[PDB]
Amino acid sequence: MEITNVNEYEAIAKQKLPKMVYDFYASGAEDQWTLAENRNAFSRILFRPRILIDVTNIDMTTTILGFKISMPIMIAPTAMQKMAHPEGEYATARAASAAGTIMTLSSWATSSVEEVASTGPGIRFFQLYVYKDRNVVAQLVRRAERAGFKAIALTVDTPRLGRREADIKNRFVLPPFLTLKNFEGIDLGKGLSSYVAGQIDRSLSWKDVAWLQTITSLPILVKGVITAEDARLAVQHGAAGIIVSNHGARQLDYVPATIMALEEVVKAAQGRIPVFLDGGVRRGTDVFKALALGAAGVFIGRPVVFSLAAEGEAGVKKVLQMMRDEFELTMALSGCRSLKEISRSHIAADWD
Amino acid sequence: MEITNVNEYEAIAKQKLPKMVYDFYASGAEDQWTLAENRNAFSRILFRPRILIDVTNIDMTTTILGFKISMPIMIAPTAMQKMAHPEGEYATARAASAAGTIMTLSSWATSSVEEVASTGPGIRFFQLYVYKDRNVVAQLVRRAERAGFKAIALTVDTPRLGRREADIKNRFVLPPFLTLKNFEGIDLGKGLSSYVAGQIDRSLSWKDVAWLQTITSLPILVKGVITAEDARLAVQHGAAGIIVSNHGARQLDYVPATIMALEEVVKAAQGRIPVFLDGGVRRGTDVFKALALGAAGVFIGRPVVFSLAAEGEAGVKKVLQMMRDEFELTMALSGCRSLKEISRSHIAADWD
Amino acid sequence: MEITNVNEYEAIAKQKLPKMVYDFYASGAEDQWTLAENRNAFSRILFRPRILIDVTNIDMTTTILGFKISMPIMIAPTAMQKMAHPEGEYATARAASAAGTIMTLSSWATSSVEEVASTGPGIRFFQLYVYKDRNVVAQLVRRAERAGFKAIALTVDTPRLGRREADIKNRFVLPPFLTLKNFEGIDLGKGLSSYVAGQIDRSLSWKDVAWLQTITSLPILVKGVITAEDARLAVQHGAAGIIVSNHGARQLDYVPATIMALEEVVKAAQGRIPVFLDGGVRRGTDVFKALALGAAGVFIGRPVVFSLAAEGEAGVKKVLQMMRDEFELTMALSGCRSLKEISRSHIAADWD
Amino acid sequence: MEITNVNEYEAIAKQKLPKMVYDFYASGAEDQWTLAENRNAFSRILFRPRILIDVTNIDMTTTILGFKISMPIMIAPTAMQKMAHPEGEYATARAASAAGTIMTLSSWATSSVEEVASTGPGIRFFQLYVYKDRNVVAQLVRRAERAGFKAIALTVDTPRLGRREADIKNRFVLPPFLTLKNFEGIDLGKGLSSYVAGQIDRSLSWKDVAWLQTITSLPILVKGVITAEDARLAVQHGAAGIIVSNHGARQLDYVPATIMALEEVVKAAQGRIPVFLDGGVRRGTDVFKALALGAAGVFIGRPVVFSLAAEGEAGVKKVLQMMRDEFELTMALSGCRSLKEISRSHIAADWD
Ligand SMILES: Cc1cc2nc3c(=O)[nH]c(=O)nc-3n(C[C@H](O)[C@H](O)[C@H](O)COP(=O)(O)O)c2cc1C
Ligand SMILES: Cc1cc2nc3c(=O)[nH]c(=O)nc-3n(C[C@H](O)[C@H](O)[C@H](O)COP(=O)(O)O)c2cc1C
Ligand SMILES: Cc1cc2nc3c(=O)[nH]c(=O)nc-3n(C[C@H](O)[C@H](O)[C@H](O)COP(=O)(O)O)c2cc1C
Ligand SMILES: Cc1cc2nc3c(=O)[nH]c(=O)nc-3n(C[C@H](O)[C@H](O)[C@H](O)COP(=O)(O)O)c2cc1C
Repeated sequence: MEITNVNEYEAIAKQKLPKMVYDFYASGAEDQWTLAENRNAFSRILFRPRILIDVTNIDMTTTILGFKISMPIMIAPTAMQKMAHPEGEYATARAASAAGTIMTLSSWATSSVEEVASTGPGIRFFQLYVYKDRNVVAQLVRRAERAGFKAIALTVDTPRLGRREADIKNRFVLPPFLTLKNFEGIDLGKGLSSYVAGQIDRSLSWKDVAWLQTITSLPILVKGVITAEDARLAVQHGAAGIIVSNHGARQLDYVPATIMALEEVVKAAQGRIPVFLDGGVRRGTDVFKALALGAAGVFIGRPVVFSLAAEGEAGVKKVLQMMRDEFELTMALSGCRSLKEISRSHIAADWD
Repeated sequence: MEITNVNEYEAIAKQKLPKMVYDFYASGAEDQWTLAENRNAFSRILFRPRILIDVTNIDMTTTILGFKISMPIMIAPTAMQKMAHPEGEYATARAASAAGTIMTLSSWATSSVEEVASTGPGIRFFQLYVYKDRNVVAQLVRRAERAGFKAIALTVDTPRLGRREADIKNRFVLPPFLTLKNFEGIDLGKGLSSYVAGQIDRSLSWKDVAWLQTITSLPILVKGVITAEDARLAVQHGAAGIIVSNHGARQLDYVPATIMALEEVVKAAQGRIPVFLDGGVRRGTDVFKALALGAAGVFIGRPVVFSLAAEGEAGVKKVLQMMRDEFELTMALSGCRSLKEISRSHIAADWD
Repeated sequence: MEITNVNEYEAIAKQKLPKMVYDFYASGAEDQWTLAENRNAFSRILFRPRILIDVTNIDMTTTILGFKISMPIMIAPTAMQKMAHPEGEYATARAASAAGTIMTLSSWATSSVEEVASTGPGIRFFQLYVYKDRNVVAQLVRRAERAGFKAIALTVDTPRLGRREADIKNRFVLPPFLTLKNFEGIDLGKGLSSYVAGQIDRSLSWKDVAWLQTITSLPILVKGVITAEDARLAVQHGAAGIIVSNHGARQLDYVPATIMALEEVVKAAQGRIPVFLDGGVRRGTDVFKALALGAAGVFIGRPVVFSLAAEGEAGVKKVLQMMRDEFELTMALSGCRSLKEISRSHIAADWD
Repeated sequence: MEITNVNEYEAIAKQKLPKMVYDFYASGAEDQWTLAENRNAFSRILFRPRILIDVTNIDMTTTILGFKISMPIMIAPTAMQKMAHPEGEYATARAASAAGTIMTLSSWATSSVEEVASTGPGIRFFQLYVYKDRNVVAQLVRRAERAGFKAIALTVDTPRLGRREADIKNRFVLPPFLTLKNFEGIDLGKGLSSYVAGQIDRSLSWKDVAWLQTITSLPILVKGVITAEDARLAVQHGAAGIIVSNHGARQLDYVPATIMALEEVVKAAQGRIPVFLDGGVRRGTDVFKALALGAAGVFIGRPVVFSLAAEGEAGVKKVLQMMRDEFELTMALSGCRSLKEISRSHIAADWD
C-alpha cells in the first residue's frame, strides 16, 4: 500500500504544480541532452561485489569538513522552493536536521538566512552568488556568520546562466505575492525578483576568489567543475571541498555527466582536498558509485523538491530515509562495513 | 497449431496468476536494469560455425559432480511455486526426473524435503539458507541426507535480500492457506511465512563455510558470484562447482550479467573445479554460449515457473524438451558432435 | 506517381500472400536477431568519396567464373516462389536473362530444371542439396548438364535446417495442388513435399566434397560460410567462388552479418578464388560496400520474391534496374569509373 | 509567449508548404541515414569548460577571406526558396546584410544575380554549377563580377545528383509560374526548369579547376569534401577556404557527418587555407564544436528556409539572432573571450 521509488514523486508533484513551477524545477539547457545523461550515466558503471562476509552492522556515517553529516547524502541549493509549498527552504532545514545532514540553500531563496535559521539546531550551507558591486555580497557572505552556514558553496558555473527552454514561452511569472526573502529587495540608494535578475558579475575570477578569502573562512567550495584544469587550479588557490557539477544540467548542455566527468576531477586534485558531486544522484545504488570514484559525499537536487511540493516535511523525510535506507543494501551486498571499504577498487565502469 | 517460443509462456502464465504471484516471479531489484541485460546480454556474443561435417549424432549428455544429468540444462531454486499451481516443487522433481536432469529447490519451498522426495527416483539439489542460530540449519543440511540431494547450493549472495519494487506496494500476502512446508514452522521453544522472514544470518562467511564442511560433504557450491576475487577464494576454501549468479537479478542490480561476468569467473579458477551459471538462459542458442565461455552446465529459473503455473507437468516438460530440442540445432550447425568440441575457441564476443 | 524504394515492395507483397507464404519468405531463426543485423549492418560502414573526376561513363560489367554477368548483382536460390505467383523460378530466369545476370534456383524449386530452362538463353546456377543416398543427387547434379547451370551452389550450411518460428504454429501447408517439380516425386522402388522433407544427409563433408568433384566440374561453390577456418579450408579443397552466407538468417541466428563477417572470409583466402556474399543486400549503396570488402559480385534473395509475387516479370525487372540504377550513383559519387577502382581502400567501417 | 527553438520552425513551416515544397527542403538520399547523423552527430562531442573567468565581453566577430562577416555563422545556397515565400533569395541577402554575414545563393536560384543584388550593400557568395558546354558557365562566373560575390562556392559533390526519394513519387512539379531566374532560360541557338535539369558536366575535374582560375579569382572554394585525399589535393591546386559537406545529406548517404568527418579534413590541410563546414549546424552549442575542430566559420542550410517560408524577413532574422544569441552562452560558459581562445584543445569527442 505504501509506494516506494525515489522519483515516482517527480510525476505526482508534476500534477501538483502550475506549469511554470514544474518546468522551473524540471528543465535543462535547450536540448536537455545531459538531463537523461544524468541518470543513464551511472548505468555505465557495472557493480563488483565481494561475498560471504559479516554485514550485521554498516556505516553511512560521515565527516565532511570536520562535520559528521549523519549520512553521506546531502542537499543541493534549489531556487525558490517556497513556490512549491510555501514553507520550502524553511522545512528543508528542519527535515535535514532531523535527518542529521546538510540543508544547502542558494541566494535565490524564498526564505532568508535570517528567516530559515529559526528552524533551529542542525548543519547547513549557503550558496554564494557574487554580484556586480560586492558591497551587498560582502554583507551576505558575512550574514551566514556565527549563525553557522559552515561553508559557502560559491557557484563558479553561473555567470551568464543556462538557456532552459520552457521558461521563456510560458514566461516565468515570479508569483506576485511570493518573494525571494534572501535579499528580498536591496538597491544602492537613490526591488525584488529582477533585482536578483538585476545583479551578478559575469567576470568572477580566481582573483575575486582571492578577496572572498579575506572576508571569511567558512570553507569556500568550488561549485561547477567537470575538468581537472580548474581542479588542480582549485588546490593551487586555497580551499577544500569541491562541488563538481553541471548545475542540474541547467547551465550548459552536452557537458559530461557529473559521475562520468568525475574520475578526472578527483584523480586530478589528489589528497589535497575531498570532492562532492551534486547531480544525477537519485538512489543509493548510484550514490554508491560516486563514492567509489572518489567523491567522499554527495548532494541532492530535484528529488528533494518533488517531495516538499508533494507531501510537506514528510516529503523530503522519505527522500532521505528512502535514500539512506537504500545505501544499506548497496554497501551490504557489495561487501563493505562502511565507507572505508568502498572505493573504485571495488567495481567496473563502461568507458573502462 | 502447437506454439513454440520458450517464454511465449511468461505472458500467458502472466494472465494466470494474481498480481502478487506474477510480480513475485517477475521482479528484479528496484530499477531492474539487469533484467533485460540478462537476455540482451548473450546477444553481444556472435556465433562462429565450422562446416561440412558429420552431424548424424550429437551429445548433450553430461556428468556434473560425477552425475550424468541427462542433458546440460538444470533447474534453479525458485521460491514458492506451489502458489503458482498447488503442486509446484513436487511436480518439478518428477518432471526433471522424467527429463533426466536436476530439480533444484530452495529452503523458501512450499513442499518440504520430506514431502517432495516421495515423487521418486531422480537427481536433485537443495539450496541452503543459513540462519541466525545454526541448530535449525544444521538439521536441515543433514535432512537432505542419504535421501539424496547430492550437493547443497549454498547461496552466498543473499544476506540482506534485494529490493524488488513491486512487492511492497501490492504488499505480498503470503497466501493464508498455502505454506512453506520446508520449515513450515520452527521457533526455538518458549510460526511460518515470517519465521522464514524471521530467520537468516547477515554475517555468513568463509569461516561458516568452514563449519558447514564438518557437518556434511554433499558438494558445497558457491551461489552468487560475478567476480574472480571470490572465485580463486572458492578453490582456496575447498569445494567444487560454482553457481555464478545475480539472483535472477533479484538481489542487486547493475551487477554484470552472468554470461558477461563469466569469463573472469571461469578463467580465474582454472581446472580446479567447474562452473555453472544460473541466470538469463532461456534458449539453447544462448545456452550454448555459457558452455562456450567455460561453464560446463547451466541451471534455469523463471522459464521453469511460467510453465507449471501455465500447464501442469507438461508445462515444464516442454521447457525442457523445447530447451533440449534447441541445443541439437545449435551444436549441430556450429559443427560439434558433443560438448567436447565446444569451447570459446569456437566463437566471437562483442566486448572482445 | 511511380514509387521507388527497393523493399517498399516487402509490405505490399505482404498483403498479397497468405500468412504462410509471407512468413515462409519473411522468417529468420527463432529470435531473428540477425534479420535486422542483415540491414543495419551495412550502416556501420561509413562511405569515403574522392572528388572532381570524370563520370560520363561507369562500369557495372562483370566476369565471375569467366562469365560476364551483365552487372555485379546476382539472384539467390529461394524455395518455392511459384506459390508466390504460379510462374516463379520460371519468370525469374527470363527476367534475369533480359537483365543479363544469373538466376540461381535451389533444389527446393517449384519448376524443375527440365521445366525452367525452356525459358531460353541466359546464365543461371542451381543449388545442390545432397541427400541420404546419393543416387538421386548424382543424377540431379548431372541434370544441369550441357543444358548449362555453369556452377553448382553447394549449400554447406543446411544439414539440420534453421528453426524459423512462424512456420510451426501457422503449420506450413505445402499448397496441395502446387508441387516441387525439381524432384516432384522420387523414392527408391518398392512422394513429393515431404520426400524433400524426406531426404538430405546431415553428415555432408569435405570428403563428399571430394566425390562431387569426380561427378562433375561445374565450379562447386561454398554456400554457408562466416569464418576463415572453412575459407582457407575451401582453397585447400579445390574450388572457386564462395557464397558467404547466413541462409537469409534462416539457418542460424546470432551468427554475424554477411558483410560484417566478410573481411575475415575474403582476407583469409587471398587471390586463390573470389568471394560472393548473398545476404542483407537490398540497395546498390550497400551493395557497393560488399564489393569494397573484397566480394567481387553479390547475390539477392527476398527482394527478388516480393517482386514476382507483387507484379509479374516487371516485379523483379525493377528489383534489378532499380538495383542496377542505384550502383551508378554510388560508383559515380565516390569517384570510380568501374569496379576496378573500388576496394576497401576507398572507405571506413565502424568496427574499425 | 514568444517561442524559441531553432527548428521548432521546421514543423510549422512544414504545414505552410505544399508536400513537394517541404519534401524538396526536407529530403536526404534514399534511406536518409545521415539526416539524423547530421544532428545526433555533434552529440558525440562532449563539452569541456574552464571557469572563474571574465565574460563581460565576448567576440563572434570574424574575418573569413579578408572579410569581417559580422559573426561566424554563414548561409548555405539552397535551391528555389522563392517557392517557399515569393521573395526568397531576395530577402535573404537583405536579412544577412542587416545581420552582417554572407548570404550564399546557388545557380539553382529563383532570383537571378542581376535580380537579388538590387537588395543593396552587404557580403554574399554564389555557388558555381559547371555545365556541359562552358560558355554559359564562363559568363555566369564572370556575372558575379565587380558586383561582388567575393568567392565562388564551386560544388565538387554534385555531378550526378543524390537520390532523395520523396520527389519522384510526389513528382516535383517545378511551379509553372515561378522560375529559376538565375539562368531562367538559355539554350545555344537554333527553356527553364529542365534547362537547368538540362545542363551540367559529370566530368568536372582538377583540370577544369585549372581553367576556372584563368577566368577569375573570386576565391574558389571546395564544396563537397569529407576526406583528406581531396583536402591536401585542395592546397596542391591553388585555393583557400573549403566548404566540407555532404550536400545537406542530399547527394550521398552513409557518408560521414560533416563534424565527424572534419578532424581528418582540417588536420590534413594545415595552415595552408581555412575550412568551413556547412551541414548539420542548427544551434551555437553545436556550432561551437565545428569551430573547436578547426573550421574557422560555418554556413547554414535548411534552418534558413523554414524561416522565410515561415515569417518573411523576420523569419531568418531570428534564425540569425537566435543563432548568434546562442554563441554568447556557449563561448561565455566554456571560458572564452572570443574565437581566439576556442579550439579542440578545449573539449572531448566520443570517437576519441
Ligand atoms: C530549481 C533549481 C534552481 C537552481 N538554482 C541553483 C543556484 O541558484 N545555484 C547553484 O549553484 N545551483 C542551483 N541548482 C542546482 C543545484 O544546486 C544542484 O546542482 C542540482 O539541482 C543537482 O542535480 P539533481 O537535481 O539531478 O540532483 C538549481 C537547480 C534547480 C532544480
Ligand atoms: C521467485 C524466485 C525466488 C527466488 N529465490 C531464490 C532463493 O531462495 N535463493 C537462491 O539462491 N535463488 C533464488 N532465485 C533465483 C534462482 O535460484 C535463479 O538464480 C534464477 O531464477 C535464474 O534466473 P532466470 O530466472 O533468468 O533463469 C529466486 C528466483 C525467483 C524467480
Ligand atoms: C524462402 C527461402 C528459402 C530459402 N531456401 C534456400 C535453400 O534451399 N538453400 C540455400 O542455400 N538458400 C536458400 N535461401 C536463402 C538464399 O539462397 C539466400 O542466401 C537469401 O535469401 C539472401 O538473403 P536476402 O533475402 O536478405 O537477400 C532461402 C531463402 C528464402 C527467402
Ligand atoms: C533545397 C536544397 C537545395 C540544395 N541545393 C544545393 C545546390 O544547388 N548546390 C550546393 O552545393 N548545395 C545545395 N544545398 C545544400 C546546401 O548548400 C547546404 O550544404 C545544406 O543545406 C546545409 O545543411 P543543413 O540544411 O543541415 O544546414 C541544397 C540544400 C537544400 C535544402
